[PDB]
Amino acid sequence: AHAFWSTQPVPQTEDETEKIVFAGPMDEPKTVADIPEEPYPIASTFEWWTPNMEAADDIHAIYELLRDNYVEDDDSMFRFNYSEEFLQWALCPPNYIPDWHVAVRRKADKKLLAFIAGVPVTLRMGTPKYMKVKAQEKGEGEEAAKYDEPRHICEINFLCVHKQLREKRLAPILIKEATRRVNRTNVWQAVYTAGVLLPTPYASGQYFHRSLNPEKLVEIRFSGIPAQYQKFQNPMAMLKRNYQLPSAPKNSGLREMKPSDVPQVRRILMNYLDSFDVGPVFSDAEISHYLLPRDGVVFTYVVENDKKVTDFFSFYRIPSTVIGNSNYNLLNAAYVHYYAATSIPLHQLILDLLIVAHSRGFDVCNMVEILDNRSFVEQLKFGAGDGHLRYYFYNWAYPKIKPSQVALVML
Ligand SMILES: CCCCCCCCCCCCCC(=O)SCCNC(=O)CCNC(=O)[C@H](O)C(C)(C)COP(=O)(O)OP(=O)(O)OC[C@H]1O[C@@H](n2cnc3c(N)ncnc32)[C@H](O)[C@@H]1OP(=O)(O)O
Ligand SMILES: CNCc1cccc(CN2CCOCC2)c1
Repeated sequence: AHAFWSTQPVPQTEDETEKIVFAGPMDEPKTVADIPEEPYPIASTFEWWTPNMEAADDIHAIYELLRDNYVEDDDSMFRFNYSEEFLQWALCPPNYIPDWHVAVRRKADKKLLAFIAGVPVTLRMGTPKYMKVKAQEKGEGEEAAKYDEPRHICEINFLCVHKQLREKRLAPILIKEATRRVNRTNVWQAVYTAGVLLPTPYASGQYFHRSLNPEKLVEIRFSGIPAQYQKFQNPMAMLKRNYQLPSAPKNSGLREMKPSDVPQVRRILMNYLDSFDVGPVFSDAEISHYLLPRDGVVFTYVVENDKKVTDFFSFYRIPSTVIGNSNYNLLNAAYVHYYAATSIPLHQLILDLLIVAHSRGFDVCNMVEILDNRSFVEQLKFGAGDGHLRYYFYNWAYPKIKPSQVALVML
């Protein structure tokens, strides 16, 4: 039973989702004028706050809330520690709407108690390929194609309630207020991801991890040692040897991305992403924002051949607080971001990603099995993790799809 989610325009069960054959909205059609102009009511001791996510001090406030209260693993060994610079990057893409960043503060002392963020994204979210085939068979192709045009929607992230305020039904109030503010800007769908199972995902993928600093990963109990290593006189020396990487990239003409690369990177990325059922559409400004290198935040390299960009990869940094081990403060993780290969096999491109991340002091490389991430798991010694990432839409019926049909990376 879901006292809140049962009231929302989402499919309610897996059985319902199994029956969906066309992409389209769930809710009654509404207009901006129908939506309350006033913020959703909240208790008198609380106030709504719209942070300025280009004021250093407001970013710092959000940073502290998330550092102390955001997502942990299931054993509460690690907690995400997104940096202030990362938050500015993630929250302020081109044409972001400041009003979509929603906070709750205690009115008396302005202590930040809760947060949710929305940013604009242009998303292809029309009926998936396998369902369009069925629609053709049945003479229903017009209906199946109705919502094929890329849609300007909201991407929700960073929902967080302070630990001291948990289980008090604040999350539904945050979600309702974010929904109101987005609806007041004539936007009616959202996309979001979560580790937890909610009604009702359109896709779900396992996490994968590639050890870069295995001695540290084992120390902090991120990683275990296969029982088979006990056949060796020295399990750990063998483990280090297993995960060893070259000191320098192998692809000649790999270099960091620069601003003049933007249009070529846009073209090769967009050509690649268009093959997936669900995926973002990026302008030059959005390619520049999401992919140009930013120290400590995002790292992007291109393969240039004959003065042409033919391949690229990107990764972003999210460290996590190591909660229970006093020997290390942080786990330094690199996450596979967008990429495109046209000249070399993907495993050869992504090896250089691992090389660069290792050289820069990263402990592990993480990803979900979206895109063609499965195509280099075995060659590059990624192992499946405990975690999954579930993909959701708000106010959008969508047939179930494999995670290898999803091309949207979520930070
Ligand atoms: C058109 C525009 C639309 C815009 C909005 C689109 C929708 C966006 C939706 C948000 C996408 C976020 C994407 C991310 O950021 S995923 C990351 C979520 N954040 C964390 O996990 C951080 C650590 N945890 C917390 O801060 C709290 O435990 C949270 C805030 C998660 C819940 O707070 P609390 O534990 O104090 O509980 P409550 O009593 O206040 O509320 C209980 C209700 O909340 C439902 N719940 C629990 N977890 C989630 C979850 N991750 N997404 C959606 N709903 C969730 C739960 O089923 C229950 O509803 P119901 O079962 O009774 O029905
Ligand atoms: C994509 N945005 C970050 C994210 C948010 C919520 C949940 C997750 C995935 N969890 C992490 C903890 O270990 C279990 C899996 C990731």
